[PDB]
Amino acid sequence: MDEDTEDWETQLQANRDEKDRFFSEHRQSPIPPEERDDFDGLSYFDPDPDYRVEATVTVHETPESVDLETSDDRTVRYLHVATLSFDLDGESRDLHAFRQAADESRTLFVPFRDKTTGQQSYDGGRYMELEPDRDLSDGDEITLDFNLAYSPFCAYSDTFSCPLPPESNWLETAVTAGERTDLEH
Repeated sequence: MDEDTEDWETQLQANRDEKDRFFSEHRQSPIPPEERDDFDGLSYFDPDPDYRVEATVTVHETPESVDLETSDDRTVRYLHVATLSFDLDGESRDLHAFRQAADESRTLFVPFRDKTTGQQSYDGGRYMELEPDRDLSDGDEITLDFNLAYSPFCAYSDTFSCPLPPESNWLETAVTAGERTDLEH
């Protein structure tokens, strides 16, 4: 574990830092004027290896059109290129990996709606983004860090039409890692 996980920390000190300034410098803060009045940051779970899981990539050769959110006050069509099957909470869970049109910036966007959605966290789901070492094909593996699941633009700003996640990525388990986010302030 320690061999790949020290490298997971190498990518992570850069990860949390570049994602933070994606929400601050790249795009202006999606966190409401009301919310960020007391709070300041991309709502972030603290690095937890138990919510760092391993999944087998199942790549679909003919991708369907799935509307998900972007960082540009907009909603954009993604293509269903993969499904990531892993173990979590005593059974095999699956999360579908999409990318807008013909992405090669490694930017895989996976939604997962769990038990903390609208309870221990804000409603809409928990949204997670992977950028692997390479491009994934049927048979590859990929690491799903739910402990790095980001604050979605939709759940914070109602001016974003919220993504449309398939029934298959709805997880019947709680993802509690690091700090939470109190929607009921």
